[PDB]
This record gives sequence, structure tokens and C-alpha cells, in this order.
Amino acid sequence: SGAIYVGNYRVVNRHLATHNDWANLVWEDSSRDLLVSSTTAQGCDTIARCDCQTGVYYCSSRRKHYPVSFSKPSLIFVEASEYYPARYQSHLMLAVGHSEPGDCGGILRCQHGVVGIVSTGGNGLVGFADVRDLLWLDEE
Ligand SMILES: Cn1nc(C(=O)NCCc2cocn2)c2cccnc21
Ligand SMILES: [Zn+2]
Repeated sequence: SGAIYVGNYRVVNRHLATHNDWANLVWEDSSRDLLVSSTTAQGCDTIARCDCQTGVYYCSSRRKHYPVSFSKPSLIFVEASEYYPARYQSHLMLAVGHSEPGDCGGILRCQHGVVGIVSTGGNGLVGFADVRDLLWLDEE
């Protein structure tokens, strides 16, 4: 589990969004496994606006923060899980690291701010859903 709180927005894995997230939906994309809902309180997170490929992610299944190198956001085939059939997931970045399904929501961050959230994994590779291209998260 995990979310990003920026301005009056809440960014979560679409497969983990609650009833209240759907009732207060701002934007969602199934192919990215992302959902954004509105909040009443101001958040404190800063979204990175960069093209970094090195950062640190939180892995709840190890209670550890791991420094990693990750690939640029791309369209990648992702095998079936309990939440989606096998399909191409877009805006996805991979690193060599440990992950389990319950690690989804763990934040990946660089020197500039939040880069994305854990979304996929297996075979010793963890996948993160990028959020750096959602420029609208910073305004209004
Ligand atoms: C971090 N991670 N996530 C999952 C997972 O099942 N995600 C469900 C969401 C999803 C995205 O595309 C397809 N399903 C996973 C499975 C093994 C190891 N690490 C994993
Ligand atoms: Zn950066």
C-alpha cells in the first residue's frame, strides 16, 4: 500500500483505489495502473520534473529503502496478476530489486522529488508507474 499527496490530489495504484477515491475521481488510466482523486487537505509531496535514472524506493516486504538504477518510462508486457489479465502497461520503469504484490504503493524518489510508485514485479525486477509527466499535479 501507499499514496502520493501533492496539492489537493491523492495518487494511488488504480487496483488499490477505495470507494471514496472513485467517488472523488480526477483522472485514471488502467493501462498505467494509476488513479488520482481529490482531497480536502493540502499534501506535502513534491513531484520530480526531470529525467533521472537513479533513485531510492521503499520495499515494505523488507522494511528497507533500496538505491536503484531504473529504465525510462516505456510500454512493457506485464504478466497476469489477481488485478489485471496479461497486457502491455504504459509509462512503466524497471529496476533490479526485490518486490512482492503488497509492496505496490511504495514510493520511488530522486534528488528532485517523487518519481513514481511500485506497480509490477517478479523475476528479480520491480516495476514503477511514472508520474513525472503529469504536469497538472503541480497547479490549480
Ligand atoms: C511489486 N509487484 N506488484 C505485483 C503485482 O501483482 N501487482 C498488481 C498490479 C499489476 C500491474 O500489472 C499487473 N498487475 C507483483 C508480483 C510479484 C512481485 N512483485 C510484484
Ligand atoms: Zn530527478
